[PDB]
Amino acid sequence: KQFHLRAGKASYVMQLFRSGYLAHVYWGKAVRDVRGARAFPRLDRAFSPNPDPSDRTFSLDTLLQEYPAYGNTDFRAPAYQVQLENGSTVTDLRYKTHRIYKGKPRLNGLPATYVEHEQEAETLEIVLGDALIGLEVTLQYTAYEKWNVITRSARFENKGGERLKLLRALSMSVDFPTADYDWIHLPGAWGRERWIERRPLVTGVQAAESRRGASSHQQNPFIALVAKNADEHQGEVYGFSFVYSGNFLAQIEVDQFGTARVSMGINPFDFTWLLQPGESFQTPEVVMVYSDQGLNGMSQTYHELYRTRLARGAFRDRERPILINNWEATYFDFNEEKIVNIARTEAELGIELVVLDDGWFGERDDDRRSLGDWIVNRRKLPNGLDGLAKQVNELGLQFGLWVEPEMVSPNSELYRKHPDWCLHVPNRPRSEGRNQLVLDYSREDVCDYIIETISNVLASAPITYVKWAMNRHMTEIGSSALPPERQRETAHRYMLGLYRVMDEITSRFPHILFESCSGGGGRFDPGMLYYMPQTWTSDNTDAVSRLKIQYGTSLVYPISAMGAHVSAVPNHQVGRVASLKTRGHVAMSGNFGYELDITKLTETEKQMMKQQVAFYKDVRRLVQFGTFYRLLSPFEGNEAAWMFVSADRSEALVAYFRVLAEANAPLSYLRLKGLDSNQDYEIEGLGVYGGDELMYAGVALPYRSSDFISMMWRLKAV
Amino acid sequence: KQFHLRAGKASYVMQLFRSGYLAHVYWGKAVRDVRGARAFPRLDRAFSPNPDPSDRTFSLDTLLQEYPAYGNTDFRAPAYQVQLENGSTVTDLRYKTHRIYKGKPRLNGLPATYVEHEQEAETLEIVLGDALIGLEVTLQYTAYEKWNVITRSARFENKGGERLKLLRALSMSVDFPTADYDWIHLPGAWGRERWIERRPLVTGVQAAESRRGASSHQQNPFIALVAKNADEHQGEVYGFSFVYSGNFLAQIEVDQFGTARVSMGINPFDFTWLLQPGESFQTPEVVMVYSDQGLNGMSQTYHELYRTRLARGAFRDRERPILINNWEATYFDFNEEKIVNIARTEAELGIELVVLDDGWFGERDDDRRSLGDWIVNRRKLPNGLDGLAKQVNELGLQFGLWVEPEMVSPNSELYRKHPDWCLHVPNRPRSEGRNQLVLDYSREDVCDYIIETISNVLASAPITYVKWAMNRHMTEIGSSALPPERQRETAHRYMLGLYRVMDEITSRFPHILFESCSGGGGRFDPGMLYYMPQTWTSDNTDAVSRLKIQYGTSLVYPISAMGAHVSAVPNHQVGRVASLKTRGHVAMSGNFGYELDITKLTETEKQMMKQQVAFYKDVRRLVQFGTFYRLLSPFEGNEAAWMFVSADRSEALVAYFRVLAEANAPLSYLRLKGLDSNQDYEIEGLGVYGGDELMYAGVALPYRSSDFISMMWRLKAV
Amino acid sequence: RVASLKTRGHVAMSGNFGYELDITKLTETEKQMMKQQVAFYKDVRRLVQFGTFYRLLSPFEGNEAAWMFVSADRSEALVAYFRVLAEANAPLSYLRLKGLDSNQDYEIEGLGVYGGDELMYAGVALPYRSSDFISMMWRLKAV
Amino acid sequence: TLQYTAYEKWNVITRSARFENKGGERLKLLRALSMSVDFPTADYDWIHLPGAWGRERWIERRPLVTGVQAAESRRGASSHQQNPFIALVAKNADEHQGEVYGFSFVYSGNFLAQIEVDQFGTARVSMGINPFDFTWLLQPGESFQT
Ligand SMILES: OC[C@H]1O[C@H](OC[C@H]2O[C@H](OC[C@H]3O[C@H](O[C@]4(CO)O[C@H](CO)[C@@H](O)[C@@H]4O)[C@H](O)[C@@H](O)[C@@H]3O)[C@H](O)[C@@H](O)[C@H]2O)[C@H](O)[C@@H](O)[C@H]1O
Ligand SMILES: OC[C@H]1O[C@H](OC[C@H]2O[C@H](OC[C@H]3O[C@H](O[C@]4(CO)O[C@H](CO)[C@@H](O)[C@@H]4O)[C@H](O)[C@@H](O)[C@@H]3O)[C@H](O)[C@@H](O)[C@H]2O)[C@H](O)[C@@H](O)[C@H]1O
Repeated sequence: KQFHLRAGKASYVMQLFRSGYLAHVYWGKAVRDVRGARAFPRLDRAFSPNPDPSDRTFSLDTLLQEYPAYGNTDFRAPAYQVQLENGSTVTDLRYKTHRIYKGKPRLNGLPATYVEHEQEAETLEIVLGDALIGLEVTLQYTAYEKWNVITRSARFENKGGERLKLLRALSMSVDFPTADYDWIHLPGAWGRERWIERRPLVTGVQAAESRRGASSHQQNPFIALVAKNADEHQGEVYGFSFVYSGNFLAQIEVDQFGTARVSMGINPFDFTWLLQPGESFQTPEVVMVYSDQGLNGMSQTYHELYRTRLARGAFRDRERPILINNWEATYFDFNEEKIVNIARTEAELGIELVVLDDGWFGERDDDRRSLGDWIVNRRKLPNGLDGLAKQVNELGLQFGLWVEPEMVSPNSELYRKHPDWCLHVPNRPRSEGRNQLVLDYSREDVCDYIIETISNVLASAPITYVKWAMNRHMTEIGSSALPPERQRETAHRYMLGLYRVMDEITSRFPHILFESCSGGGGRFDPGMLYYMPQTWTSDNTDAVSRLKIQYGTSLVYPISAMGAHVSAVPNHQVGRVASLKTRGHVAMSGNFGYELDITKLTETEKQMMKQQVAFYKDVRRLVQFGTFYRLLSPFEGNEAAWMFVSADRSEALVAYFRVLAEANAPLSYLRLKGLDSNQDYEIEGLGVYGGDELMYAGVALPYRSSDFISMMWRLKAV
Repeated sequence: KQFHLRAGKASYVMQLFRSGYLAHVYWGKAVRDVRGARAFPRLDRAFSPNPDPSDRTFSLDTLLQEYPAYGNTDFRAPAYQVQLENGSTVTDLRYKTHRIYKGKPRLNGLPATYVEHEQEAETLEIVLGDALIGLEVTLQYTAYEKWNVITRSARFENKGGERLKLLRALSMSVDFPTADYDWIHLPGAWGRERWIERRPLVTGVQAAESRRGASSHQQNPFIALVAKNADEHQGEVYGFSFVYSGNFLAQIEVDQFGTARVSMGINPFDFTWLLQPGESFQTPEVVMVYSDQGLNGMSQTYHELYRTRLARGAFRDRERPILINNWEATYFDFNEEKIVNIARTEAELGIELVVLDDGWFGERDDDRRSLGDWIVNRRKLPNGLDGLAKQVNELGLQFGLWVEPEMVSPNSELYRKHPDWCLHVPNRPRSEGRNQLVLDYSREDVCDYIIETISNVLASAPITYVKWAMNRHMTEIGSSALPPERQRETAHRYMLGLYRVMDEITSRFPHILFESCSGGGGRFDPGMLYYMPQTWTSDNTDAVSRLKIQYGTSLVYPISAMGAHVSAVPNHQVGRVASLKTRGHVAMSGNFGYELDITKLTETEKQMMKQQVAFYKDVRRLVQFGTFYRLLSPFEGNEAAWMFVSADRSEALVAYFRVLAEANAPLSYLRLKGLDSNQDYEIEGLGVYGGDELMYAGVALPYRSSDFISMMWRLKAV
Repeated sequence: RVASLKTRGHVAMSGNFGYELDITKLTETEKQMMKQQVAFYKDVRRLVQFGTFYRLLSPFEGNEAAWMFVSADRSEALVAYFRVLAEANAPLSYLRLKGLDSNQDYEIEGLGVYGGDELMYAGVALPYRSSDFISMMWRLKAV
Repeated sequence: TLQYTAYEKWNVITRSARFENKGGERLKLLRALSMSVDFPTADYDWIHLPGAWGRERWIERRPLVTGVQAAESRRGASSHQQNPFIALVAKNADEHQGEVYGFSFVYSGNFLAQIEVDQFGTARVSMGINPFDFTWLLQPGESFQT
């Protein structure tokens, strides 16, 4: 029996082998039929034991599997591992049956790529079963018709009479025949998230993971296998993106025979899951992309898929408003009068949205208290939230609010009433990060409280924007409402709760723009994008550092979700002094916004602020919804460049950046990509040059001095 | 509160920080005192939570530890992880006390590097403690006086009143300040063990491990951090060697802040350990070596340390006998008459030891039966063990035997008597590798049985040599004599059992040479070297393939234990045709031996073989106990070269190898290393060349044709 | 260097085929395959000498070397593979083809009818073999 | 006279120069290369075919240095040591993709295949008869074709 999935211009082929063994066959460019050219020569490998003594050529250590297990002759890292009551970890999944149907189903309490019409995707569910122990494992495969997308997840189910403990439950696993690849992941830190790191494969185990209860800044939930000569514009690329916002494991393993075991899912470290007879377990899905157009072709497939078939709400296809935030502007020292007097100026500038940041609730005068008491501070806001938001609305401005519902501070009224509502473990010191603690979302009561509490606050004023923040990673992980056996499920149940929490709140308010946040992109993952159509990219608002941040972030996530604000100089994070033009152009390459005190800006800068805003709305459709091409990498040199191309290839916008200036520098030229060569384009300020000329010859950049310069070009057909 | 350890020309520094926290400070070249030049600037790192709310600059995520834990603000991979009865994994280790005494102690039921005199080393034991659960962890540190050797291990003990479950118990952990290193491990397979692979570090986790219940050919228990510009003769090298023969994990992880956490110990995968109140668990040690003399300098301290302070018995410093094996010669088709008629010819050649291989016991006519019944087959050996061994003795040759006591075959009388004596799990198919099963060494009865049985077989004949084999990796790992809770200790208790059996047999018989074996070097680890002073390197007896194996193998393990035998052509593994000169030269570079059908060689080859034997006995003192220098790597080109130098640098032996012949090839030169420059040396057959010249200028190679060529040179002082 | 007549033949077959050795020292067995080699070349001589040439694997970059010849009308193709040094317990190798019509099927003699797209995008597996200096020949023709 | 030819079916541009003394004085050619082209950038690898007898034309790809790298023959023949062919290739260009600029010399004697990178990152690619130990006298009225 042969399973052949057609995903866009790609094919994912699988096959049943022997007595119900599931084997991998091929993943790559679209094929009409696999007649077995890649073949399958069986060999008796030394020290590779056999489940069938009559055949020495068959061993699980040497078989390409789709959902492999450890204990029975296979020694590579398994996709799953379960503990029985007798203590054994030996499992034997065999083929039971399978089903094929149009469309895409939702996963229980989990975010996933969706479909609006049956024609959009096709689903294959292969149900495997361990007859002896009565374990049922359902493998989910989905193939979109327009994109090279295969989404993979597994559903566990206890159909036996014994209790089962899940020690490992990864979302997917695939064995590549060879290992002649480089691998790309997105490491980083706070203020410098998601730097692109390409490394050659080592014979052994290399992996990216997070043990912080979040996708984290340190390791983004994404890995990708790339051909040795694959570049930014060409070459075969095999991407793996995890739709999950908690602990994850992105692991690649090369064995003795040069095969590459790529596995991805929830991090098995500090993780167990008890399955009582009758219960089931659903894993988040992993979106896999194949592409022959290099990293650009791969990213563009992720962009359209994530923007149109992962992002939700009414804003999924709507242009995002240019906003101004008061965080870096005023911090904690502010009041009602100080916010309203400048709102008039911002209206004249063309700003469409004003956002109130941290400091509006309880006694939020510092970062050491009041997290959890979501009541308006009469001290700075006499008329409160309702008075301010409605005052702003009649000025022609929308209103936005900042929240951090996942946090509880020691010095807070809710904590003195409920000290055991947080994530903690008995008789252990409750450590603090930024002097706050994380509440227990595994509880139904707190979730029902949190969904209800913030909803009334958000509905007590005409609000059209919400910024959900999270400035802490979980420590002393444990739950009081969970038994000693289950407790280790809290990390996942926390995420399951928040997924449920956001799902109800976002449903109650279809009129509100939701933007996830976590000290920047601490949870910039496909999981949060499903519930909130955009994310605050990075706390580092320096134009130069942002080049590295946005270029790396654009590898997986669409421009539409890429939050970018213009800040003041010298920057509060680095201290770098950059011009407002370049600082603008960098932020203009994402969801454009502002975050600085206008009262300290001069009329020259103030007038230029007017110039920037009016310019962006003309190209907002192009930047946020157009085809994105990366040209020059800031990771590979002194320059950085990218462009946006319209769907009909009639409009294009090009951005160029060079950081360090050198005296008597050589003349540079820039070759752009993705335009119609058979058409002519008019570059503003230069002339009408042929599209083919632009691709094959390129455009020369004007010689400039000074550090951190930028350039922008608008291209239109004739 | 400063721990300063001096090991030879190196220093290992530690410090107590605040309320009893153990921190790493420095490891490298010797310093008199660390007054804090490397310093320790504290910083408030974002998303790094604090156990002390008053100090935001204090976090376990940003401080270099010696034995870190997860759960309390540290998010990196911990050195250990304990499961409480309530299920939590949160531990809080604090400083209790410490003690310092001369010498080096032995580990409970475990092999370790030893000392013959008190003056050789000093040990520091730091007792750590978790007051709440009453858990005490004793950290062991050892400093040799003559070598740059650091061995580390930990002793766990439940000194509380509750039961504790070990999820992870690694032997050691060290946090490096920077990550500007390459990392080298020893991957491979059957027929190609321990290839040296150097790769640049990736930002995340890279690791080499084995889940096969053995050291395995796939991943050798050794990791090493090397400087980016470190070479074979110079540069800083940080080696990590594990004295263990079972499951292991050699993991290095670099975090967001460019620090390098090197951890090594028993593989936590498929491993748990129950500690009832009062009992203790001791982990094997990891020997770390520092060297500024490149890879050679690292190996040389490792070589003499392992031969003199790890290998045991009375043969530890004795010259190894030139042996001949009948495996590749006759395999299973042999009898008493067939060996004695050839015993006369082999006696004339100068062989010091003749070994009888697999096929002598039970019904070993195939490789699918008779494993476990260690009784002589009277049909193939009429006069039995007493008759045969005494027959060869009067010819002036010693006699040796092949055994695989850790094995049991389905087709054996021992299996029909005890079917539940093997590794198995309830109601699960018992998979076979090479049609055999692994015995349960976790059981005390099976251990007591095996020790007495094989010893008596070994005492039923005048035997002075034994080759212990292991030709299968464990499957369906579990034990019937262990409770549902402990079961996962089977992998470890097997090794504890195996360590005990060898411990008793090697003690009862100090007059017998023991050589470990496992389809080559499947267990070429310091653990086996402690009980058996040498190991059969690889089944691949091809001269060229062995060049790759031995060069990689010599990196960690001494030359004296490096088995090298001459085989027939075409080679039984690859099919490569090499000259007897070349086949000799490669085998002459290790523990010399023979393994081929003498009946098929012409008179010319027999006499040249005699010369090969005669040539080796002249230099066997030099190669096996001298200082070893690697010259040319077969991994870096078409050539391979190494040398042996006497302790007083008065005698030297040079070996050169070139694999592929090229027409009109350029003139090659070879520069030697490790000799005393102030003396002149006379090269046999050429002349007396200056010691300084051969090292700095080098020696020209004569041009010759044909593939797989070799040359050998003897150097002696004047 | 000592190489088999198959490989020494196959390598010479990648150009205008010819011989240069003492034939009197060759056995009759080698002589008959020699006749087969000559007959083999003239069948693809139009293809080899006038067809499109594709380099696959470089002997300068590793232990392998491979190339192929493709007809002008994309209906016929000939593939050559070479491996120099043999290693025990070697990993399975596969070969990705180029220059074929993906929308058409090809008949490789002795193997089967595989899709043209499959040959380029998935590639063809090589049988595990021992000994040094080996060679293989593949004939591809449309249907 | 600079000669340029463009084939219709192939991507072939052939370049050569024709010298002619149309004056009344005698002229000495110290160098008469066949062609020369200045590339705007020098972000390329360069491929030539060095070797020897019994090992002719091995492919050697090296990154460009800021200065002069060149392959030539002073043996009166194309020689086994350096084959009369050089090519500029993109950094990520392989056997199947990438922009490649090849330069082949139709000559069997002394040759010079030279690439020069200046201070401003431009690439001077020149090819023709090796000017070393080579001169050409042009009496009034005669001509020289390279
Ligand atoms: O609460 C609103 C805010 O929340 C998200 O980001 C918060 C993010 O940044 C924080 O830094 C602010 C602070 O940093 C500096 O101060 C210290 C030391 O004095 O530096 C440490 C960080 O490196 C920080 O812990 C210390 O406070 C700086 O001096 C000062 O000017 C700044 O005000 C904080 O570090 C961190 O925990 C995070 O919470 C969200 O991304 C924002 O949009 C916004 O909503
Ligand atoms: O018995 C003593 C022996 O034990 C150790 O080596 C065992 C190790 O190597 C074995 O190879 C010998 C075997 O190989 C061939 O057999 C097959 C097919 O016929 O080839 C496969 C190898 O990948 C093997 O699985 C098949 O049996 C071949 O016929 C012939 O050369 C030999 O009969 C065996 O292959 C493997 O399973 C392992 O068990 C120890 O290393 C030796 O020193 C020696 O003591």
